[PDB]
This record gives sequence, structure tokens and C-alpha cells, in this order.
Amino acid sequence: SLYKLYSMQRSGNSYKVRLALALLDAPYRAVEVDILRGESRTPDFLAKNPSGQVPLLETAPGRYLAESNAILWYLAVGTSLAPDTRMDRAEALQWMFFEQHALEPALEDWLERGYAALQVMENHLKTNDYFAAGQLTIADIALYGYTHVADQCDFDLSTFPAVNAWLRRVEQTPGFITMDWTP
Amino acid sequence: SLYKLYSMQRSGNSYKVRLALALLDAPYRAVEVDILRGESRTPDFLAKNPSGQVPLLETAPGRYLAESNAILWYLAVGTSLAPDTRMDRAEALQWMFFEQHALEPNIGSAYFWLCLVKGGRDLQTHALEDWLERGYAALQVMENHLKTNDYFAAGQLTIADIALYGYTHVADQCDFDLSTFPAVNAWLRRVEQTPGFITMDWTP
Repeated sequence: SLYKLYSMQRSGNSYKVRLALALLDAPYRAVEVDILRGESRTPDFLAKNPSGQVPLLETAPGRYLAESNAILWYLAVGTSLAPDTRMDRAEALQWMFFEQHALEPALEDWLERGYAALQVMENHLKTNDYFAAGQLTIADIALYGYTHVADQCDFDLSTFPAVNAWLRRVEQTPGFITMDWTP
Repeated sequence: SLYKLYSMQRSGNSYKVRLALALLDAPYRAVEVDILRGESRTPDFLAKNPSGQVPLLETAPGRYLAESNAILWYLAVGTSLAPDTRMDRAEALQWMFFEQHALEPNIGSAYFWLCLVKGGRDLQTHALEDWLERGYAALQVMENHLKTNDYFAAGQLTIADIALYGYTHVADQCDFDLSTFPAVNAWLRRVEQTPGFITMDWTP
């Protein structure tokens, strides 16, 4: 369309972006990138993103945006997934930055750190239905990405009922797609 | 004055926000919070941020914004540290999100443990060579970019530079050797020569 998204199916960060696109009903051309093989290591891919990371959003002819949270912000500007005021927007960024150091993956520290992140999320959701601005934003979608993978990959979340009720809210949003959905 | 910042003097995250406030010439009132003496974990503090996070920016009375990089964004909207186009703004955030998963966890932990926590090297001997390994891979992403760019986003000084500056500037003090990264080092000096620049030891 314009948007070409370089994406990997079973990647939390890539799913975030596909989920936002679906909730936005934004048309895009999708390009599957096989890491756990070689495809994000190639010179041609490194020509687009030096860090060799997926997802990657081609925003202009040969102009690319990396970092899923940044891509989410980009795609949400002026839409229903960005809140209205400067403070509410910052509040969404706050939870997105949190997700980026607290949930995004020395294996103990990450599992322990994620569990404590889960408690922080739980505590907030006790009194709030959504992470920021009292509505669904890109902050809920960012956080959904990996909390979902945990959910969908056997992790015991039974002690986090507020998180579980929030996950259901997201899934019940019109346009929601699961991580193994394809067009 | 306009804002209240809860800040730790020797914290790199806190210093990011102080640097932005100096560069913006923004009037504010500092409240010192010492992480190392458990001071963010008291009832009174947990009341404003339930996660013990410093820095914290009070906007409204009893409304606190956490996360140094979200604070930076908030302070910069409508300022010369914010770029113009939608794409340039998103690139600034791109680099700040990069700082969040690539610098903070490696160069920042290195800084915290090796420079800030008394006898902390011995506490983290297992973590070190990853911090180094992963921090150098980040500095390289930065070097490679700074080859054809003077600033991280939009061709100008933005909050992305300030965010990256926070830990980048203390790396050589914490077991990184920056001699192999001239573009990085030229960038640090460029940031330091911005009018209104303050160092991490400058007091409000």
C-alpha cells in the first residue's frame, strides 16, 4: 500500500505490530522474515536495518522504522489507539518503556523480572481497566504482545486475575487477531 | 516551579531528565531520593509511584509520570528538542526504545554495579561479560549510525541524543573502552557543547 512490514510470525515484537495494524484496519504488504534461519542476517536486510531486527516498517520508499514500540507509536498517531492529551500520551509511553525493560528479554533475572513485572501490572489493573488514559491504547497492545506469549505458552498466570481479565478485554476488541493468525 | 522532580543525583536515568530540563531551561524543583538507602521504598514514596521508580515527574498535584524516557518525551513536546515530522518523531522514539533494551540493561547495569554499588563487582561476576558483550554490540550500532549522521534522529539534537547520552557518557568509567568508537566519541562531545549542557554532578 505504502506500509510494508517485515515480520516474523512467532515473534512477540512482530505480533504487536500486526495486532495494531488489524485493530486499525490498516492495509499493508507483509514480508515474512525467517530468523532461526538466516534472513535478518543478510546484507540486504542489514542494508535496511543495521541491527538486523524484525519487525521493520517500510514507511517511505526505502525509508525504514525499527523498534516495535516505535512502530506502534508511528502507526497510532492521530487514531483511536493514541489518547488525546499530552499527559495521557506520555502515560502510554511510560508503560511502553516499562514493557521494554521489564518484559522484553541471566535467564533467571528475566523470568524473575517478568514475574515482578506481572505483579506491577496486576496491581495497576486492580483499579484500572487499561494501562493508560482510561481507554485502550498502544500501551495495552505493547504489553499484550509478550504477556500473551506467556499466556499461550503454558505460564501460570492464575495469581494475576486482573491481568487475565485485561487480556480478555484486549481479545474482545473488534479486529483482534491472535499471534498465529495469518490473512 | 513548573514541575517537581524526584531524582537521584548519581542515577543515569535521573540525570537524563535533569539534562533535558537544563537544555530546555525549564524551571523545576528537585526532591532528592537515594535508591541505595531504600528511600524509594517507603510508604510515603510508594504512594506516588507503587514501583519505587526514580525519576518521577509530578505534573498535576498527585499525578506522577515515571520512566525517564517517557518523562523526556513529555517535556519535549512543542520544544526545539522535538522534531517536526511524524517520521522524525518516530525515529527519536526508535532510538529511545533502543536505549531502553540495549543500553540500560547492559551499560546501565555495568554503571550501577561497577560504579555505584559499594563492592558491587563481586556481586555480579557472572553478569559482566554479557554486559560488555551486549553493550559493545549497542555502541557499534551507535558507531555505525554516527558514521553518516551527527545526531541520532532528524539531523538535530533531540531527546533521543539526551537519552543515549545518559549511560553512553559513563561507559568508559565502567569497563568499556571507547577508543575504538570515534564517531561515538565525537557525538558525546557534540552533546556536551550544546548550550546549557550540565554534567551529572551539577546540582539543582
